[PDB]
Amino acid sequence: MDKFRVQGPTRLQGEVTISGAKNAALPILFAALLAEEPVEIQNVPKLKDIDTTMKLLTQLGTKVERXGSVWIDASNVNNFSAPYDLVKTMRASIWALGPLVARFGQGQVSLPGGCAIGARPVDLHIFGLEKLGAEIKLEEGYVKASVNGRLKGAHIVMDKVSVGATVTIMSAATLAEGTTIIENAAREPEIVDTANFLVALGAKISGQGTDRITIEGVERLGGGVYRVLPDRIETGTFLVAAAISGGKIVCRNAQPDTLDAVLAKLREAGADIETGEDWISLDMHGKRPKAVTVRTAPHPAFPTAMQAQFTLLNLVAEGTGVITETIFENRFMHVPELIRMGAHAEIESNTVICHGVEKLSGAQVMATDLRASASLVLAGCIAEGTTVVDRIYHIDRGYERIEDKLRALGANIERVKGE
Amino acid sequence: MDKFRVQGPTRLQGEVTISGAKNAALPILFAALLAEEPVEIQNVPKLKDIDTTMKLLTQLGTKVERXGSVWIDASNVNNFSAPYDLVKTMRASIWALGPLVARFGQGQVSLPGGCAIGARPVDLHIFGLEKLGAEIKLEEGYVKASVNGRLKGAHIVMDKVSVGATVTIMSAATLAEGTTIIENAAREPEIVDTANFLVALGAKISGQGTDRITIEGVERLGGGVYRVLPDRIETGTFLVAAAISGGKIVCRNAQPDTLDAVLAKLREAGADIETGEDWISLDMHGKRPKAVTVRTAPHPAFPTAMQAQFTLLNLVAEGTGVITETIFENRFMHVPELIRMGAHAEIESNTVICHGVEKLSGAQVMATDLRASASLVLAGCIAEGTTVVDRIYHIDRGYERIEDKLRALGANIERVKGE
Amino acid sequence: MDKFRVQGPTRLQGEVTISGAKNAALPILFAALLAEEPVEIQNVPKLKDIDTTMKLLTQLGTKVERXGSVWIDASNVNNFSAPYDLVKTMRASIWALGPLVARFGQGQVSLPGGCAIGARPVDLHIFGLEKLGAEIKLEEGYVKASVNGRLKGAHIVMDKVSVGATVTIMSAATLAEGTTIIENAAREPEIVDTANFLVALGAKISGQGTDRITIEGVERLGGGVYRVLPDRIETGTFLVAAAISGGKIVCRNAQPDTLDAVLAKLREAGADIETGEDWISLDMHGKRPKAVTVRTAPHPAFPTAMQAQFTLLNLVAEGTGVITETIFENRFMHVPELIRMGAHAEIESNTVICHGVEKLSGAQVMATDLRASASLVLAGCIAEGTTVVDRIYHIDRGYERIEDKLRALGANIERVKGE
Amino acid sequence: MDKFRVQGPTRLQGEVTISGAKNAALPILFAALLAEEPVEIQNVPKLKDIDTTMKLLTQLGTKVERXGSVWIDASNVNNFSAPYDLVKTMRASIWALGPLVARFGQGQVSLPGGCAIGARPVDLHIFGLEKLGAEIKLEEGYVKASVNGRLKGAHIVMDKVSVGATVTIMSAATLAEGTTIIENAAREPEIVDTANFLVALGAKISGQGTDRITIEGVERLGGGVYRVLPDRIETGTFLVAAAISGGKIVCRNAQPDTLDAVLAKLREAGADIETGEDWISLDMHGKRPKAVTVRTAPHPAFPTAMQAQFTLLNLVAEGTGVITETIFENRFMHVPELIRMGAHAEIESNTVICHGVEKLSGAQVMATDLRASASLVLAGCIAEGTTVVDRIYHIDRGYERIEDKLRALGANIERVKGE
Ligand SMILES: CC(=O)N[C@H]1[C@@H](OP(=O)(O)OP(=O)(O)OC[C@H]2O[C@@H](n3ccc(=O)[nH]c3=O)[C@H](O)[C@@H]2O)O[C@H](CO)[C@@H](O)[C@@H]1O[C@@](C)(OP(=O)(O)O)C(=O)O
Ligand SMILES: CC(=O)N[C@H]1[C@@H](OP(=O)(O)OP(=O)(O)OC[C@H]2O[C@@H](n3ccc(=O)[nH]c3=O)[C@H](O)[C@@H]2O)O[C@H](CO)[C@@H](O)[C@@H]1O[C@@](C)(OP(=O)(O)O)C(=O)O
Ligand SMILES: CC(=O)N[C@H]1[C@@H](OP(=O)(O)OP(=O)(O)OC[C@H]2O[C@@H](n3ccc(=O)[nH]c3=O)[C@H](O)[C@@H]2O)O[C@H](CO)[C@@H](O)[C@@H]1O[C@@](C)(OP(=O)(O)O)C(=O)O
Ligand SMILES: CC(=O)N[C@H]1[C@@H](OP(=O)(O)OP(=O)(O)OC[C@H]2O[C@@H](n3ccc(=O)[nH]c3=O)[C@H](O)[C@@H]2O)O[C@H](CO)[C@@H](O)[C@@H]1O[C@@](C)(OP(=O)(O)O)C(=O)O
Repeated sequence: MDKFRVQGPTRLQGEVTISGAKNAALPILFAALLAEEPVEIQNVPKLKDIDTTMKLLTQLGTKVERXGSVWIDASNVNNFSAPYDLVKTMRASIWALGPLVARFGQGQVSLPGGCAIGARPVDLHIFGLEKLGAEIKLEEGYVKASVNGRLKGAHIVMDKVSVGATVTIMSAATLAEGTTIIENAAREPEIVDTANFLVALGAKISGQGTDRITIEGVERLGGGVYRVLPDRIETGTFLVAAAISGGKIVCRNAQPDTLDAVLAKLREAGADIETGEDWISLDMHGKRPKAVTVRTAPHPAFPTAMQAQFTLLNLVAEGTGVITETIFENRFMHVPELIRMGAHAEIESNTVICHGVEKLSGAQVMATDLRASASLVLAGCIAEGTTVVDRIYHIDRGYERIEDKLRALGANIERVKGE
Repeated sequence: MDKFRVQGPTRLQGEVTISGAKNAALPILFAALLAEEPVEIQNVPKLKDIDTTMKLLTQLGTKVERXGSVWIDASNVNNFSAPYDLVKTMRASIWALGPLVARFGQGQVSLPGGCAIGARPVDLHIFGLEKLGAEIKLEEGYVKASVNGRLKGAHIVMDKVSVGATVTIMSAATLAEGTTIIENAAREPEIVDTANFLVALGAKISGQGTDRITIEGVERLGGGVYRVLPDRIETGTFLVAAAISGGKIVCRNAQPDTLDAVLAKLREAGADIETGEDWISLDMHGKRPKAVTVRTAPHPAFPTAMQAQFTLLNLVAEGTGVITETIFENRFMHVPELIRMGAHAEIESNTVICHGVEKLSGAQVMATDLRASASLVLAGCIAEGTTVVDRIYHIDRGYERIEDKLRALGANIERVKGE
Repeated sequence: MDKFRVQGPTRLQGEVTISGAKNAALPILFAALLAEEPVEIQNVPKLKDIDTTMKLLTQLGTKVERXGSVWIDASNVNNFSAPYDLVKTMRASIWALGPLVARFGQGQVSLPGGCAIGARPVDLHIFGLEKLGAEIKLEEGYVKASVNGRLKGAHIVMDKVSVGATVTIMSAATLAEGTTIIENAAREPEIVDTANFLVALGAKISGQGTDRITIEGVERLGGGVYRVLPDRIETGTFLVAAAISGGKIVCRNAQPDTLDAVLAKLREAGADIETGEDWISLDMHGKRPKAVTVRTAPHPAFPTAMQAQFTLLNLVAEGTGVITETIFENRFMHVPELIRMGAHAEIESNTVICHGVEKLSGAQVMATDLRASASLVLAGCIAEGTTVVDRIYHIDRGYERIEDKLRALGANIERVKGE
Repeated sequence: MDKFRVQGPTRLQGEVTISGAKNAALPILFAALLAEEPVEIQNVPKLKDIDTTMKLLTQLGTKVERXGSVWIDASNVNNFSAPYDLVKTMRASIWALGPLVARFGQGQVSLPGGCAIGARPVDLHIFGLEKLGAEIKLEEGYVKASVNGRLKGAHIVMDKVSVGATVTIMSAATLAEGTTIIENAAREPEIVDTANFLVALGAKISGQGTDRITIEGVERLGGGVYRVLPDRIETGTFLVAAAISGGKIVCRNAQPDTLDAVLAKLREAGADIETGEDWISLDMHGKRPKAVTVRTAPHPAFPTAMQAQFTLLNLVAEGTGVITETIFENRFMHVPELIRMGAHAEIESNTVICHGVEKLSGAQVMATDLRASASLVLAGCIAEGTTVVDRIYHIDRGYERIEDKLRALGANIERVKGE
């Protein structure tokens, strides 16, 4: 069981180059199941989830190869089932159902169980496919979908904003007969990126980025080359790294317009931020951050994927900061761990009352999820002494070589064998 | 204390002509404070709040008068205060602060206290004006704002979706120096309508209806003629009137695209719905409605202003319906009253578990707010016997002659004076 | 519409004599319906609710007259109904159902609608009576109960702690055939007081004050004399009065053991508290209070009836105080009003985040409920300037001559007419 | 990674003998640290947590051994620290802090991190010890407590009901100087059992089982023999096993008075229940259960440790059942798993809306916690087909030979080796 041994305090500063967005690469890779011709997806980060996705695609009869890019050849797809033992390691595989049924008239994915940060039901995904004409049946833990011929475009109103469901529906609609309209669609940058990828394959889509997406089905999708956009969460994570350590940092290969909420909040915390066409710089000028108030919500509001990181910022900030999480029912698992490091906070329903302290104390903590693990690692960087973050495998799911990037910023970190 | 005596059951059917939107007319009337030339706002409903708004405007030195239209002449505004005894009757008067400060460099509105359905703080309004350069201070219960010279355009990220705050900021920005960008802006139809009104006066706005509104300030705004859009909540209310009484109805002067969520939910309840360019028809074919699940959220999702009405629908529907309110913390006040009429339901935090029953029994109930009062009146229409809805004054705030429109649909309703 | 005009700031200090408990007198007065012989209830406060109760009792055919005591002669009862017009002004009228059905085999009370602080359903009351053998129906807004012969003792497990329901069931069981056991009964001091009153009339009860109350029915109850215990909420209100004004006070005719939670919290806020057999003294030594964290819950925990008052204390305390209300869904109505006076707070679900300030500014505020009104009046006493609390009629419901008592403590207060 | 392979459907019926209470054995075992003479604790279940507790005790310099009983000789404790690697596997080890500091004037336990069902802070434990005079510092992830001489008795008001904190304080107080009074103490049967155990060692305690526990310290505690009471949760689990499979069962070595709430709810579901001095029988008469409504709360109300099991009951019951969890913020982890087996439900905040179905379908599910694992195993027993419950190690933490006991009731179950 790998772990990270971090020695602090160390001011994090310097430069870092942002990798491709994990949450854009994943939906785009599954969307590739729709491509009949050759496809090359560029700037794909090297993450555990990308490996799992490739393993799943390959089992479906896809030809997959990667490096900076991931080359996909769907053409000859002969299997249409996502095994239980595979989706249990990555629920994002639910995104295979849509393309499979839309292109091959059938598909079955193991119904994902609960996740650490929430139950994360997938009802809207199913509701959407059903509205497009698919017939779904649940048996042996497998959501089995089928349709006689092509799906039919439909006017679908989402009764809850879902990034995942928007992707599933939008993807399946590209090969549908007629026009589909998604009301109250998710506006996340990844949705826009997935949309443009589909359009590159020949799909006809408009409205991506707004709460109404219109898709006009076509007979088939070809192939092509598409470069994934920068990972805004990785970017926000490193900007926070500097903000909490009094450092200064410049993120290269960034996309500023995808972080208005985060940048605004960082400025409220006292950061000196400047942006360029493809870079963001943050300088704390050696100052301790000012406590801020946050409320997660669908894009363009403050993203829930940044909440754990900002919880940390508040826990070492000047004043009382309050964070309210409205997307996932169980995303405060990092709090009890940071408290072990000396933080002071109380959880009341879905909001954490933070009472910032001068300095944290190194201690043995346990990563519970992707963003929490990154938060605990950053905590170790600025804490006084040695911190051991157990279960860092979580971090390998969404951060490409974070160990190296952090070290290059002045961190004293070492990955060490488990047990 | 006026009351409504309703005798049922009576199947509501026929036609109704929708009046101008209450929530478009209000923000537009206050926006008129920016106009230097004469203004004519058409299709303005005759509601108690419109009277109060006119009173307030006149009290600021505006020349106001009305019929179907409301004619405004704010060329010589010579007062900049919205008195307590006035805003205590209509919290929407907070919308005067923005235009006053943007055009005259000053303004003071009584800080509104709590409302029945929620505390409804106005912090985002103030936060927005402050970001535009205004200096605000609260003294003696009055929110006093000032700015030397014009306001300056700014990039403002709304850490909460607010219809009111979006209106305040967007309105004040039209006369600001530079460009303003509102991130995570409210996308309600009224916002779009208010934006187009401002544009008609000469303002430069784009993005209305999306989560990013861009305003480029100008030196001054002129005058003109603008027709308010159809009231989608009145429309939804009457469509529900038919859906719960097994009737059929056609709403004239309607705007279908503003009700996707509502129409989708009505179909789920079993309604046969047809739409035209400016009309909507619903036929229940004498059927009892099927219970539905609702989750209120910012537009284009299911509107909280229709929640009470749908609570009623579920309470007389076949099955167990669940309604989750996410906009206002206390908007279930109608529930205890309907229970007096024989309804069955339990309130768990912010959601009501409904157990539909065949029929309701007439009884004495009390209106607690605008939408609840309309719900109780509809309940009386389909309940068995005589229902008395006390304090219907609430209904006069947002429904233009609902008594007449309902009667024309077959309702047995009478307005009883003094208690 | 009476109002209170308060001039501040003024230290509140001196002495006050606590009146009889409003919430002990009420259930005991209704319990008297069980008495076949004369009954004298001593130390009954002069409150609006006591008048309404006497009005209701008299209209049931009871002979009632009062001063310090309330003399009851329920030997004859010619009416077994509590009218809408009457219960709509006091939901506590529901307590008449139990005794009426237990002694006369029948009874009906108008089903109370919603209340300001919560829906306050009365299901457990009905559930309890039904378990004792009563048959209950809801027709035309009235809950009609009946039983052929006596009620039969039963083992009732309350699946929720309810003061009201415990009183209803315990009272009705005294005339039941057999033994009744109430599991998870409310342990409030008033329950104990009501129990001892019944025992004085000849009833056989044990366990009052614990979560298991055992009642052994008897054929009939006689009469007697019983003195109501001190009102712990009035006591807590005056102790808070001193704590927030840096003053000192001694409450006479108090019962310390009924306020462990409150006294503990006041000490946490920095109060110097001393207690005697029947008195409590609190001295702030001119100190500003320290913010505290509160979580309302059934007795002996912190009482929800003290919550509004402690919200005030936190709002003028040094630090960030957090209050969580778990008894009533909407009991933060005082918050928006105090904010008008300069307080700083945010409401997140069922908890208020308070940010204490040095001084409050006088302003026009509106009482929304009993405890809130008292809170707004105390606010006016310590605020800078003139405060006008509209609708103080609310305060007359549960505070006997609060004006006089506050004045005797140094308050500058006066009641004025004119809505 | 051990798993359970279950073949269904199978009616569970017959008899089972209840083991000693896990949650009474644990606090009593730690309480033994106070004993200067050898102690024999009888009827101790063979659970993983008992092993861990013995490991910890031994590691403190205690002589421990077991079979049906666990023999303890803590006469020579020479070590006072609970290590991270140990408490991370069982947070209940926090109960070592109290006795250690009360008897040896010092003690340090690793601050437990978050748990699956909730953050489970331990603040009240620390607050209590501090009130008794201990000085508590937090360093390196270790809560370190110390006191010069003996602790002093104090009047402690628990501003929240906590089983664990009540045990910690009550245990430490036995060796304190003076009298301690715990206000708003937990009333759980285990508290009563732990109290009587301490009294057996010579401690002076009264009030256990009520809101107020009074402890009068003594110089030292001796030794003795104490038999742990029956495990009410195990009992409830098997009663539910019968109730959901139409079977009949008799639990031997049971203690009925500890399950009033559960038995009442089972009757509401339609069970025919009879009780004896030390046994409980439940017969469903082949009847499918009726949906019920539950709201967890402190004893004697419906226990949260039975919530998962009752969620299952509702999911296969006739009707819509609603369960509201008020003790732990994340105890619905079994829901998503049961949904994989065909169950239908929605989670809204802290309550689950259940829509019972005829029969469940076997599938691969994952145990997430102790009670959830038992629920998934019972689900497998009544589901159609083969169910595989992964991670059943969870079940070994609180159920002694559940495999054997279930088999003896007609279950087709088998523990297949890792993987
Ligand atoms: C793969 C991917 O796109 N993941 C990201 C994606 O995930 P997801 O698609 O599940 O989001 P959704 O918008 O659909 O869910 C939002 C809310 O909607 C509910 N929901 C979702 C679908 C549905 O059918 N029904 C439903 O009720 C959720 O249970 C939740 O309460 O959107 C989230 C919100 O912006 C990110 O927070 C997440 O990232 C994380 C946690 O990734 P993870 O899944 O890998 O763990 C992250 O990296 O931070
Ligand atoms: C005047 C008018 O336009 N009113 C409509 C308008 O009202 P409002 O501007 O207050 O909505 P907001 O979007 O700003 O509020 C939404 C949420 O944001 C909070 N909020 C709002 C402003 C702020 O500074 N801070 C803040 O925390 C609210 O307290 C709430 O929790 O938008 C609501 C949502 O779509 C309608 O539900 C409402 O209609 C009602 C209730 O009208 P009412 O105000 O007249 O009573 C209705 O007719 O149903
Ligand atoms: C008359 C009297 O004894 N009133 C006091 C009494 O009132 P009540 O009996 O209604 O309390 P309950 O214990 O029954 O209510 C507690 C919780 O239980 C719910 N509840 C109650 C009864 C029931 O059948 N079902 C049910 O679901 C409530 O709706 C609430 O969510 O107990 C409350 C809690 O300690 C006091 O807060 C209240 O006092 C106030 C507000 O008086 P009020 O009734 O006059 O307005 C107060 O003076 O502060
Ligand atoms: C070891 C043991 O006695 N465990 C049982 C024991 O556990 P615990 O001591 O933690 O209960 P508490 O009463 O103290 O906690 C109740 C509530 O109080 C909070 N709490 C607790 C202590 C504190 O200092 N502060 C605080 O805020 C909790 O975080 C929770 O929100 O009481 C619970 C309630 O009756 C059982 O539900 C639990 O059983 C479970 C989950 O066992 P577990 O601890 O092994 O996981 C079970 O079902 O077996």
